[PDB]
Amino acid sequence: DKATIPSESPFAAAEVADGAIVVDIAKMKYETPELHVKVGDTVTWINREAMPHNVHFVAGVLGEAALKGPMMKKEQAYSLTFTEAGTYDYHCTAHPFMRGKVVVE
Ligand SMILES: [Cu+2]
Repeated sequence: DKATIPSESPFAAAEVADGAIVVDIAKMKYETPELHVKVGDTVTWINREAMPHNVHFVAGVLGEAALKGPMMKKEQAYSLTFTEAGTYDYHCTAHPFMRGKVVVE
């Protein structure tokens, strides 16, 4: 794949790793909608709202399969470790008007 998943389900905001690149989800938006990282970086999304949110990459973007991330409740987090350069678009499954991208370079 182009990313590995440290944890298939969400974990507490306080448990975010040292060195992770954090994207907040607040005000019904990915607060960094275009994030630039390097190969081997871990990106961690943190849901700051009552409404659940995820990140969803369609098939062919992070790998053969779609990556439909788990729904994060308020103050939960979810990480992806990017292992290959590219441009990776995502949305929220529940709220597809929420769009973001990670650029790995
Ligand atoms: Cu959402």
